[PDB]
Amino acid sequence: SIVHQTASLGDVEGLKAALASGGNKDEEDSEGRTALHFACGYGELKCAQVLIDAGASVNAVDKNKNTPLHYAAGYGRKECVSLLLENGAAVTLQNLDEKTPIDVAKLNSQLEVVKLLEKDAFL
Amino acid sequence: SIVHQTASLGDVEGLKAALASGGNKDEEDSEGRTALHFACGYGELKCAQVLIDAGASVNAVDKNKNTPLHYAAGYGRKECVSLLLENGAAVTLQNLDEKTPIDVAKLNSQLEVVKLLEKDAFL
Repeated sequence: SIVHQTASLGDVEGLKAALASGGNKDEEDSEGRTALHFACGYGELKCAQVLIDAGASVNAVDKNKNTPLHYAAGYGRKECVSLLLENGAAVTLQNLDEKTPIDVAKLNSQLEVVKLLEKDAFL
Repeated sequence: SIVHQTASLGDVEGLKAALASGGNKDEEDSEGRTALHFACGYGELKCAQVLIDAGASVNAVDKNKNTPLHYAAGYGRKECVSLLLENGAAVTLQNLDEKTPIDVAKLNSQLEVVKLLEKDAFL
């Protein structure tokens, strides 16, 4: 998917182009991943902002019920976590193993992301 | 702390006893939490009323700069949010991640608390 490809590579202009030509912002991979999942996991803030502006679901879940916030948390993408937080992402959402994004942060040793979410997440 | 313990468990009579024997209503934990933080987070309205009556700071901030209203909001304790509101709690107060209690409500999917604060919070 070209929307997934450009978002994954941080190709903002390409992503903007794909969405312009009618690319589907919430199109999902075979694993249930959306372009916002990749942008947030790879730390592509600009692309994530584009997707969010275009209307992409900030709380989209993949086949493991992981949201873009799980992706940013587990890969330690602090700027992306912050973006998700100011666009009302659900921080208490659990994946299939009953883990919230702050849990995934901890498990992946992303302690700076844990320190941020500790301020906002009430579990 | 016995004032924290009783408040946390909803032990009104015990809390009243602790404050009677000179327990410190605004004593804080190692995390900067007061007994009112626990009462509000656990939804212990009676205990919260006791603390407030005894003079406890309705706007006390913990180490993450979260107030009792952040605690009631994030855990969806509507009755406690209402109590805080009629005792002049500051609804625009931001924590260390620049989030007000209505922001924390939203992030924690406490939509009924969001609907209440929408009526009073001007941001």
